[PDB]
Amino acid sequence: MKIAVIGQSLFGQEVYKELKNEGHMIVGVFTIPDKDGKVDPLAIEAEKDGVPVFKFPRWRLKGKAITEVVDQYKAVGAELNVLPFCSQFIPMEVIDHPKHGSIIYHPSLLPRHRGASAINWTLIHGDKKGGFTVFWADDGLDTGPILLQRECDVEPNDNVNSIYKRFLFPEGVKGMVEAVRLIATGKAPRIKQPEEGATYECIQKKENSKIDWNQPAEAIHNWIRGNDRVPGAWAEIDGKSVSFYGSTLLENDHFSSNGQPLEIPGASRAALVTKNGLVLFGNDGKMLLVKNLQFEDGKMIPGSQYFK
Repeated sequence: MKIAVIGQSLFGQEVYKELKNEGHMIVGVFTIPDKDGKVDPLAIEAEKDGVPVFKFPRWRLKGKAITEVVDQYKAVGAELNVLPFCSQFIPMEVIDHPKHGSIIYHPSLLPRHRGASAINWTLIHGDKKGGFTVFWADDGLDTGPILLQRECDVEPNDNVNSIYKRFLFPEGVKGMVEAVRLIATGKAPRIKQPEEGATYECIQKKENSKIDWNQPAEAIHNWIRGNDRVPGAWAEIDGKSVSFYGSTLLENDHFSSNGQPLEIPGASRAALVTKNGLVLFGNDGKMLLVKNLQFEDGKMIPGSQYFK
């Protein structure tokens, strides 16, 4: 069938490629502008294939849909919109335009974790199960009826990147293809999302990913891994903002106290720079180990080398 892809990133690129190779006519690709030496991966791939590529900075202005962008969208005549990681607000005029409406990939077990940082909050809350949902867009925020869903186990030391790469990305592409297949054969369902279990969490930016040290080590570990790599959990250390990556909870080594004491403002207790990384303490006195640190200038550095 005729499909418009509205999204961005590698995931968008992969969904576009698999849908095209399934035999679907991609009539248009709607993604983000270059910024600015960098073209979005979905834009690159579609352009290679001679598919119309649109780079709208925005779809609406002062709450109202922008007519130019809506008409340009409608010109390609999609019978279905597919939205893999759309970071822009898409007007319901576009959403409802095609024959089959629009479907959206969302990396949580809806109705849990509605909102654009679902993966982060899956880990921040320490969920044991995670996964993705493909759902039909309605006017709400990730509230639309479910087409399909897929589950995976969350690992104790999963960060955003690892759960994404192990399951959410590759199984997500497969799930998007299967969903379009179900729509094409005419048997895709619409399961109204249940009320119970529904949550929303805020979008994770640098501005709101600052570490609260007054928590158990397990909560701090979850916060750090739940923002690793993006946007990066951070705290102040000796004057400057430092991001923490590659966390794991520890057991019983004592501690080995062979490490070098590192004062961290607000921390329950001074940290330890050890040969294996930065040992941090929660308010329960329990430890986590951070592998890497990054400073204001994106300079990444192993935790073990803070002083060295």
